Amino acid sequence: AQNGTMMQYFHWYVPNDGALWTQVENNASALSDNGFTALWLPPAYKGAGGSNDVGYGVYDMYDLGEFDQQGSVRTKYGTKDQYLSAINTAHKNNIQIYGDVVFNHRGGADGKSWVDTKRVDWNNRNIELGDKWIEAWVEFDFPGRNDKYSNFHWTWYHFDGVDWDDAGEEKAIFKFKGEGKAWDWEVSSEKGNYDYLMYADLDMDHPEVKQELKDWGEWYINMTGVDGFRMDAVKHIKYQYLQEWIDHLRWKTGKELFTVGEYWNYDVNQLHNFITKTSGSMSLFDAPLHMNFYNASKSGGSYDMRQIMDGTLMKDNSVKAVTLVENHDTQPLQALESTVDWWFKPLAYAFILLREEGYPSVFYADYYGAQYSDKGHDINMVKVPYIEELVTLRKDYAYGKQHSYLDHWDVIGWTREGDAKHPHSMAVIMSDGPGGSKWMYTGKPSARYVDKLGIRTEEVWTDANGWAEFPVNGGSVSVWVSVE
Ligand SMILES: [Ca+2]
Ligand SMILES: [Ca+2]
Ligand SMILES: [Ca+2]
Ligand code: NA
Repeated sequence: AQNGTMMQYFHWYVPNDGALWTQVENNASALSDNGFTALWLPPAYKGAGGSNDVGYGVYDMYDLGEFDQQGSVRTKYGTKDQYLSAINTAHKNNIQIYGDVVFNHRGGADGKSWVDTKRVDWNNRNIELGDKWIEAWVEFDFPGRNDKYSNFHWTWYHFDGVDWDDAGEEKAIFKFKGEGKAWDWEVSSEKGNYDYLMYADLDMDHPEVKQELKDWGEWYINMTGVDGFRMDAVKHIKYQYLQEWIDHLRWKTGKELFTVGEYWNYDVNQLHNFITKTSGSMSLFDAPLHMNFYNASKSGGSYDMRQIMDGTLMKDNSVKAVTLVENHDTQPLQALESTVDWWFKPLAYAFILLREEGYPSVFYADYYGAQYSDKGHDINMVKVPYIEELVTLRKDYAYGKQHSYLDHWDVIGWTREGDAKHPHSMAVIMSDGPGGSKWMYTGKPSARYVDKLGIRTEEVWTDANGWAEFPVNGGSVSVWVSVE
């Protein structure tokens, strides 16, 4: 019935105070009222960085902040009990939970082992540079967990490679040798073969790894009650195994288990290839759309708004698109920083929230604002104007057939006819440059429209044929709504 709306409920620089799960539980009610129906939460298990780990330095995925490992019992975000209680409170408020799943690598090993390896080139991992015996951090036993839930132990042959030799003290990519040992395929062919990223790289061709990740996945579903998954770093993970894994869990549990992968590349054709090679078993974040928004926001009005959707999953395959404006990899001070200019974000959010295409995601730092410091640089991410109102507008009014007018280089818009449970009409209009107006068809005859954002104060009426001329301020967005 209701439009689905997800939120990335974290960012990179959340404080290390063990409070995020408590904050989920305390805000679930308010978030549901706004219109959020699902939260993507950060990796909930213990990382190599201890409580400082954002979660991607994954060490023990069976330790949800329950065991004394890597310097604390809790994770960055709280304890295991707080996690389960937050998920339960989300469910009572009609909010689903997508858990972040980090399968590419493991870090923070309990011990090192001598491994016979081939050094490979950083920029082409198929170029071999010489054999070397190394000491690799690849023994994972989780002694603080004492075999609760699982006695599985990771050793060298579960991994394809590392980037650190502890004996010779050399940083280089060392590919493990052995019968059947190779970089996995298919993965991104960037850098020749992009299987290797960081820490100890999982060998997705090893039978014991393939089974262990399935075992953990069923345990995690039954332990936590999560409703689906956000898959980390999928361009570095054997595509066929990712499909194998989610296919298995959907079959074993009978649950829908909505899944979205992070394939972070701005050429949509690499994302299309991933979706083809995984048989459409998961959505992907619309990374190319973020870069369209970034470019438009830095263009001073000169961006061709007719093309704001071009080369995106939102356009090419919208039922596999999780749309977004910003995330923890693009926010300020991160390696892949490309932060959308603040002035444009109300437009970008109105675009992903009020268009019929795709499954929109709101960024925590955009919804709440965020202040932080790193490397001596102080960052102030200001809450996006109208962000709560736009989420409400999606919840209550953006329904029914859509008529699109991406037909001018500044002024674009679209209309939504409404449906039976939501019998209101809407016309969205925005401009990245000077203001203007556009004739658009809503299909609602002789009806009164007002700007639910309160920027334009006049009334707009359709004629007897459902057509009206809607106005918009420069560098702005208006959301015209004719309630029933
Ligand atoms: Ca392999
Ligand atoms: Ca990999
Ligand atoms: Ca323009
Ligand atoms: Na691998």
